[PDB]
Amino acid sequence: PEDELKRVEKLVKEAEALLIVAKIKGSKRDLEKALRTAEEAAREAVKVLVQALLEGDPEVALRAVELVVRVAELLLRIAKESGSREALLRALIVAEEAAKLAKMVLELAEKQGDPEVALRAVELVVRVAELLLRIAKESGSEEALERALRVAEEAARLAKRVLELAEEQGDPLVAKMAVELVKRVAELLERIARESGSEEAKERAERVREEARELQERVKELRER
Amino acid sequence: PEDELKRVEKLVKEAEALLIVAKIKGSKRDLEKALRTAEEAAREAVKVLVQALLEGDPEVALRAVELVVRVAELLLRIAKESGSREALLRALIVAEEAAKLAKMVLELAEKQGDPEVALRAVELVVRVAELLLRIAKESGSEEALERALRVAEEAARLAKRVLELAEEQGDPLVAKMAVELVKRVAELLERIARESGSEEAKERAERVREEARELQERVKELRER
Amino acid sequence: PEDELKRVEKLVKEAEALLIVAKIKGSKRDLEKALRTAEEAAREAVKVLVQALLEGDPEVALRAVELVVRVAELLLRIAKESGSREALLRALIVAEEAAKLAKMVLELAEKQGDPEVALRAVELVVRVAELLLRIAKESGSEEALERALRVAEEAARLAKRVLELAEEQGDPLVAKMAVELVKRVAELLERIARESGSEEAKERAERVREEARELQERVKELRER
Amino acid sequence: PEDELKRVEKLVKEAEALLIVAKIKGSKRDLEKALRTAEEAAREAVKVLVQALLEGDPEVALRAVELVVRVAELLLRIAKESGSREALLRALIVAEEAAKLAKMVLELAEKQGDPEVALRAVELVVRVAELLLRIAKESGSEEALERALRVAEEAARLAKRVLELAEEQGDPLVAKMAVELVKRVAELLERIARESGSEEAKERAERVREEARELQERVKELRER
Amino acid sequence: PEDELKRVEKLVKEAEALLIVAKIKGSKRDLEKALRTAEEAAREAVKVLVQALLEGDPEVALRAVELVVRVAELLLRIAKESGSREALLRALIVAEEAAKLAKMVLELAEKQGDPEVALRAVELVVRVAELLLRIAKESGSEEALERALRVAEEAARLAKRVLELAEEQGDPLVAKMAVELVKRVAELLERIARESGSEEAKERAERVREEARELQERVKELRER
Amino acid sequence: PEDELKRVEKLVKEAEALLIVAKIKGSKRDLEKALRTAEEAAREAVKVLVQALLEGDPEVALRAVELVVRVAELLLRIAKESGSREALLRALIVAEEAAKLAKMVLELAEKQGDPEVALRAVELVVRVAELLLRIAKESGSEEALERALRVAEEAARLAKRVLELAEEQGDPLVAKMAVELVKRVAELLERIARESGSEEAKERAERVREEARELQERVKELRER
Amino acid sequence: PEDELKRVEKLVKEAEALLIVAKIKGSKRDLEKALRTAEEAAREAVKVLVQALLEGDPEVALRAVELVVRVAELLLRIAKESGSREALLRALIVAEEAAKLAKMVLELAEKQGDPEVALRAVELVVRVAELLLRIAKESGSEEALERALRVAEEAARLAKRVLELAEEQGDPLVAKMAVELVKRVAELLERIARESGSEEAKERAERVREEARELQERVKELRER
Amino acid sequence: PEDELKRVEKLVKEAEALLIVAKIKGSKRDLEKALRTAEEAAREAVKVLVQALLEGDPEVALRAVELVVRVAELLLRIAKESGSREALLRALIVAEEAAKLAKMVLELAEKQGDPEVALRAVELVVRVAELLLRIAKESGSEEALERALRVAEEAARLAKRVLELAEEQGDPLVAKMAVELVKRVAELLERIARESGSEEAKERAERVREEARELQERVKELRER
Amino acid sequence: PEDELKRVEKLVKEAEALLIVAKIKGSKRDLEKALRTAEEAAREAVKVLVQALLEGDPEVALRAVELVVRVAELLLRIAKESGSREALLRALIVAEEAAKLAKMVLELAEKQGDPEVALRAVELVVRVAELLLRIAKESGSEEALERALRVAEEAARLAKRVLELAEEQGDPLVAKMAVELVKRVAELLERIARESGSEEAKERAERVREEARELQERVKELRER
Repeated sequence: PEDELKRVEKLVKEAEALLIVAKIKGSKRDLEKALRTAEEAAREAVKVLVQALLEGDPEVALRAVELVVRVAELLLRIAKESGSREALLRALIVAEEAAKLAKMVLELAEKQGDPEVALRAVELVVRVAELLLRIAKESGSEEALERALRVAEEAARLAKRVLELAEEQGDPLVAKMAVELVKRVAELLERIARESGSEEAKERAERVREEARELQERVKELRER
Repeated sequence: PEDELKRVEKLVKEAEALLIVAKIKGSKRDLEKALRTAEEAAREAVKVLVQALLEGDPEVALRAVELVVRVAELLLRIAKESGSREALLRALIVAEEAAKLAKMVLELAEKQGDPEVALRAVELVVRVAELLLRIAKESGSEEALERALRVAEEAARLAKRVLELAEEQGDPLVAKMAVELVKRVAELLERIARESGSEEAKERAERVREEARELQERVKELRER
Repeated sequence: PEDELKRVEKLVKEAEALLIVAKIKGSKRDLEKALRTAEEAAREAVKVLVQALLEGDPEVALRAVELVVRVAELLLRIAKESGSREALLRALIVAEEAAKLAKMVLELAEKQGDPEVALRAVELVVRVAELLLRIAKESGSEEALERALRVAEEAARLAKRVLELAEEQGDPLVAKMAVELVKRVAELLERIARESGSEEAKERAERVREEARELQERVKELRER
Repeated sequence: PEDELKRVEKLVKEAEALLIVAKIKGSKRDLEKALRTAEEAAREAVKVLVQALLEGDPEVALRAVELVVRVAELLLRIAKESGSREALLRALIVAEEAAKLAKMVLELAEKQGDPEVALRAVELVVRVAELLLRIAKESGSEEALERALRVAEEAARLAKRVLELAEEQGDPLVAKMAVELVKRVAELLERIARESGSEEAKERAERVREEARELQERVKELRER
Repeated sequence: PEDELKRVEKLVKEAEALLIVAKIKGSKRDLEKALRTAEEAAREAVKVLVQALLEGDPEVALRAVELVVRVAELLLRIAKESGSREALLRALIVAEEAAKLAKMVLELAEKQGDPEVALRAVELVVRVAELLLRIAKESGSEEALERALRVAEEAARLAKRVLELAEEQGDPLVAKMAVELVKRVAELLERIARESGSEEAKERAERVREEARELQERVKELRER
Repeated sequence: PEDELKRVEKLVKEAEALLIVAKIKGSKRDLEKALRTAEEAAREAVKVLVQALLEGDPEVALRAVELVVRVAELLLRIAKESGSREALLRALIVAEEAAKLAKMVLELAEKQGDPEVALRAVELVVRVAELLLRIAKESGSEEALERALRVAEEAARLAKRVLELAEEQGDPLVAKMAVELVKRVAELLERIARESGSEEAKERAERVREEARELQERVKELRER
Repeated sequence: PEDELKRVEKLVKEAEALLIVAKIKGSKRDLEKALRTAEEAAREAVKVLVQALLEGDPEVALRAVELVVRVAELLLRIAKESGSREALLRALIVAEEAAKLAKMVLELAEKQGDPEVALRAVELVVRVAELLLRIAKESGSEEALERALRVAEEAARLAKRVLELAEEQGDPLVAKMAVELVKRVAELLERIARESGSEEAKERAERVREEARELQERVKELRER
Repeated sequence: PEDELKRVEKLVKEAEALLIVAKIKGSKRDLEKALRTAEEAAREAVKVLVQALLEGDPEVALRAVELVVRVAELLLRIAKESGSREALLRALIVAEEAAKLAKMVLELAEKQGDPEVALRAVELVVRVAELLLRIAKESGSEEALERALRVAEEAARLAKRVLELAEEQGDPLVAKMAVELVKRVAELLERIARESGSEEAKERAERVREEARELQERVKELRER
Repeated sequence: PEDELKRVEKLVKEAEALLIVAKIKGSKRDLEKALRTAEEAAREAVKVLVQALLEGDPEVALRAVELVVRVAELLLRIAKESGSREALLRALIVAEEAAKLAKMVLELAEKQGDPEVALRAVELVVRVAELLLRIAKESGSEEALERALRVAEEAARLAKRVLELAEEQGDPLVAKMAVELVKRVAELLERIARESGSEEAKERAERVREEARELQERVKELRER
């Protein structure tokens, strides 16, 4: 609930402080206390979401996954400072964690039938795929790009899955609000080909642009009553 | 209540700011924060109205739907800026939302018997049908005009329904104040034929001008005691 | 109370402004904001009076009904400008409203026994019957004259009712101050026969001039102790 | 107690509101909610008094019967509005109820020996006999005058009964304060002969004026020590 | 205490208002609300004093009896207006009440030993005996003069009783301040012989002038150490 | 404290006003309100001092006793006007009161060791002994002269007692400032022999002039280090 | 604890009040209530200390014995007023009581090893020996001087005992802070020879001045490491 | 915020005062109070910035770093006075501190995307590199020049980093406004070769003039749409 | 915390007052209340610091030790007045106390790694060694000089210990800011040889000037990367 998230926002908020004083003072006692403090917020947030996925409260769930992403952003701002690989390699866990959790909220909407609550989740997954870029381009790491393609296709499979609800409930507009989402995916996967030059990026990006074109005026077939 | 609406007016008021600074600076970080901030106000307003439709407080309800319309006006001023289709296609949801809600207040007046409170609602629905024009003529979109005809006839069916209360309570003047409303509807539907040239607009506009003439000095039959 | 009326005088005062700028500029955005702003003052004034009819504060009540009449005068100055029938037909509601409310203050004086406070009310009702003339002669409407006769006889029934208090409390002079009021009524109803030529006006005006003559030196019978 | 009466004053206070808005709006949904709301206060007040007649707290009892009379005044202001006979005929029940209850407080004072608390009760009974006049003269009903004579003699029997306490306790002045009460009764019963011309009114009024004269300087016989 | 007396001064202060408006307007609804409002202050004042006689707070007691006398003065200004005998005969109760209470404070000083607080009480009793004159000479009533002699001797018995404390505590001056009080009593009782010509007044006035002379330089016998 | 004394100076200041208007108008309603108003200030001043003797604030105490003396001067200006013995005999109480209180401040200085604050007190006691003369010579009373000798020796015992502090603290000059005080006492007691011719005045005045000579260059024995 | 001492300071503070009003008014009802109220504080203070000697809280103990001494000072200010021997002879009990208790705190410090807390106690015992002088010189009593010598040597035995802790803990300065204490004792015992001329005072004072000289640079032998 | 900076400007403003009076009077008590007072402002300013880097308020951050530089200027004006090395060596800490902090604001702009707010920061870093010259040329110290090269290249790395935002947001002019900044850097590093003759200055200055020439009409490639 | 220090600054601030009035008036009641009041502040300050050494709040600790030094300065200004040895010998305890406490804050910085917070502590210890001079030169005492050498070497051992942190964290400048501190120590110990002529002062001062020279450009070895 609300008061349980305020503890997590506090733990997060108590960690940028330990970071900036560590950027000022150069101390490493504090990063080691910021990192270990951010990991708490990434572990105290799942304790919230897991209570809220049992109840039918997804509006609280999304306000927890939105925190877990702010921890992965945070844990990236540490690795740039320290240059370590034990903090950077923690953010790819919290980032996979917040993608494997956004899917778990989408599942909660399919039974409840809440496309506006299912679509907010897929945006969070795209914040993650757009985050792992910033980890991969900054660090130059390769194990992130392997995941950003994983997480990105893990969303294009869901925009299709969100569209199966709009078409089911006769809400033609969230479909449009989801078809245009796949455009924001296909634009992303192309960015994984431009930087990190290869063929799987261009290929997988090309598989999705057809899965965009698969989501044609098919959607327009519904509002003709 | 009052303090709960001030939070929504705040959220709205905190979004034109993010828009004008985004029109000045050209930033897209802020539209993405304005859009996502306007959607909150469109979701925090229903949380108000839904509390107020349970109570017998329609005077507060209309002060919430009047906010939800100001969000649809807002979300149109973003699409003109960005040129996106995920913001424009959000305003047609908030606009349908504020029509499907104004009807829900009219229902609350039929049991309470408040024609002055039922007639203010139908004006809000006409602000919506007059809004979707500005979306359809500006954008050139077609899925709005399909709705503006839907929402407009969804009001002419209610002006008749408001007249069934005046005639029931012996208030001959709100009937007049509603008969002349259908004239403001029929003038609107004609505008959907002038622009967006077709026959359904002219036809449906012609069905209503007869339903205006159906609402003849029928109303005058009542105040003859 | 006082500070609550200053909000209503403000709302009224903020509406002549929107009118004159609309007469200068010819804009119709402003009438639609003046009308909708005057209606507030006609609805925020009843919220005052209704609080004051519960308390024994009629001196505040009359300072509210005097505002509601200034709104009906206002809403007539709009219809002359726009030529609409949805503003003119709103003033006949506020005008009936301020007559159905002045009676409600007179009732408060009968229990308190305040003929000077009961007689000020009947003057307000005569300002209304004298107002609906200006609506009927200007517009040429007929539904006002049907009401001006209604409101006018709705006062001659009360001047008699005020006289039943003076005669009860041994205040021979307010009776005189009320008997001469019926003369101001009978002069009015004659004016509804001169213009709007008919027999009900002349008839009903003639029924009251006898009800004036019924209120003979009957009043003089009291101060002979 | 105090907080239990504030609920009843609230229920009463929540009913004049429903009445004035019903006099403004002309609605009948609200009278049917005011009447049914006043009856609550007439039933929630006996729940107070009955708790207070068991305890020796008559000062609270009189503050409850004073409410039940304000409900009978209220339920008369509805019948003048609606013109119904199911509200008017409810006020004669609450009015008999508040007379059959004032006697029940007088009984509580005879054992406690509180003439100042016994005399306040008989005033409440005279407010009732003076109320049923306003029901009988306004409505023209006859079943009230049958009760006003019943309730009025039901007080003249008690002023005598109050005098039997003053004479018992050597408080010569409350006797005077009660002997002069019977004068206020005899003046009342005469009023039931003047209006509602008959002989029982004049007769019963004449039986009491002798029972006034029976209460001669008999009272003066006591303070001669 | 202080805030509890401010409620009583308020109730008193809210009653001269109802009186002057009743002298202006001639209304009798207001006297009947002033009288019934003054009686409250005479009953809410004993609720104060009785709380303060239990505690050792006579300085608050005298500030309550001083109010109860201001109510008896008030209830005399009503009888001159109305001419009633149920208000005049209420003031002789509040006046006896404030004499039977001043004695009850004097008793509280004998145990505490406070002659300056015992002597202020006897002055209040003399304000009462000097008040009942104004009731008896104005009205011409006889039942007051029977009490003014009762209350006056009820003080001369106490000035002697106050002197038994000064002589006990070796405070020779309050004795003088009390011996000269009996002179103010004997002057009073003579006034009850001058007006209301009789022998008991002259006799009882003569019994006290010897009880003044009994209180000779007896008092001077003490300060010779 | 300061704001609490301003209430007492106000009460005093509100009493000379009532006196001068009573000397102009000759009214006795006002003396009876001035006397009873001065007694308040003599009773509200002890409430100050008693709060200040508990704290170590003698500078405030002397600013209260200086008020109580101004009330005894005041209450003498009334007795000259009225010629009463109940006001004159009140001033000898306030005058004894302000002597029995100045001693109570001197006691507070002995523990604090403040000879300059102890000597100001003895001056106040001499203002009292010099005041009772003006009461005794004006009135011709004898019970004052019995007190002026009491109060005067009640100071010569204290000038000796003040000298025991100067000699204790090695402040040779306040001793001189106190030895010369006894000269102002011995001059006073002689004045009580010149007027009011007797032997106790001359005797007691002669006992003190030796107690002056006892306070020889004894004081000079100290400053020889 | 703290809130339990505030009750004792209250009881003390409620007793100077009863004293000053008794010095003003001369009443003996109040001394008999002040004395009996001070004895409470002397008995409610031991109830505190005894709870605090069981715990290891001497900082609270000294804040209780400091109260018991303020009661012995108080009970001396009564005997000067009344002149009684049952109040004076109560202060020598509270004064012995606060010496027999200060020793009981010193014992608590020897086990805890707190010389700064042991030395504050011996100061309290010297406040007692310096108090019994003021009882003996004022009253002229002899049974106090027998105790002041008892209590004074009961401290010089403890300053030696405090020095055995400083020497044990290697805190050379509290020893100095205690050696100079014995000088404040020896100066005291000499004062018991100057006044109350005898040989035991001079003798016992001379035994201690050698026990001062016994406490030579013996103390200086320690800080030579 | 604003009121928190006014405390820091006050602390600064309270330190030039202590300096000028120390230059007048020659006192060293005041430098030791000015230095220790300037260090507060350098420590109370980071407490501001650190609160403002958490919020998105860089406009306040730059108004704090601008203070910290005014303290380093101040702490240089002390070392010229005293000639000490503990004040001069404090200014190189506050100067490094205000460079390590300006970078921390630039980081805040990269996420917000505010090139005008990122470029103001790099100017502050150049005020620092231009300050350490005045420390190095005045004092002749070498440990400053080692830092001025550190801080100067720590800016040329950021002007490039600012240009990566302009090129990202399509703001071609702030790039120009940053390319010309590197010219102000390269001119500076040359000044570190002219004075303090060496090769690293000339070398590092030459590495940057090529990094200026690297920032060619590359910038002009963008505004060709 | 802050509000807990304001109580200690109050206790201190309430003691200079008692001193100046004691220098004016010459009273010894007040020194005995100032001394005993300063000792409170020296004992209420450790209660703060001890709470703050448990938390990681050294910024509050230094604001407490800075108070305890202001008490040792205060307790020296008393001994000059009284000439006592029980106040002077209390200041050497508070002065050792504030040195044994500054070390306890330095310990808190070694675990936190805060050289700027560790160096402020050693300055406080040098304020103490510079204070005991003013005690030793003024009084001429020898037991202070034994401590000033103890406290002074107790700092030169810590400046070395502070340098072990700078060298550990790569902060070359606080080392300089600490190396120059030992110069301020060696200058001090020489002052203990100039006055108080001996060889241990010159010797120990000479041991430290070599420990200054031990802290050579050793520090310069670090910033060569």
